Amino acid sequence: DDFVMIDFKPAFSGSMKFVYKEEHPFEKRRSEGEKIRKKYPDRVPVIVEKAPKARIGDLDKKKYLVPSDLTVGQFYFLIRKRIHLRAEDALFFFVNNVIPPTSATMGQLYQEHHEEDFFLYIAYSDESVYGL
Repeated sequence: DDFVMIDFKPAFSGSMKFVYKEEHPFEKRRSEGEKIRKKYPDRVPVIVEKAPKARIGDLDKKKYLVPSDLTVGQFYFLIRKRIHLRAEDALFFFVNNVIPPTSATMGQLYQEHHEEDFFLYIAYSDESVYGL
C-alpha cells in the first residue's frame, strides 16, 4: 500500500576509498568485525583515516572501539585532541561522503552506514568537501 519514502544522497556517496581496506583483505576484516561486535556489543568498531587530499595531521591509530551512545560531536572533540588541533583549525568527518549530523550517535551511524565487514568507516579532513 504505502510507498517507502527514500532519502536523497549525493551521486558520489559511497565512493570512500580507505588505505585500511587496501591493506587488510575483506574476509579478515569481516571475520574480525563479526567477532568484535559479539565481544563488545555496546561498542562499534570504527576505522578513521584522513580523507584524500586533506591537509591535517595523521592519526597514529586507525581502529577505534567506540561506545554506541557517544555522539559525533563528542567524537570530534576526542579526535581534535589526538591530533593536537589548534583552536582555529577545522575538522570535518565524512561517512559515505557526507558530513554526519553532529548530534547523531555513533551507534546510529553504525546502524545506517556500517559496511559488510561490520566496521564503520569515517574519513576526516580540514576541508568540508571530501577529497577536495
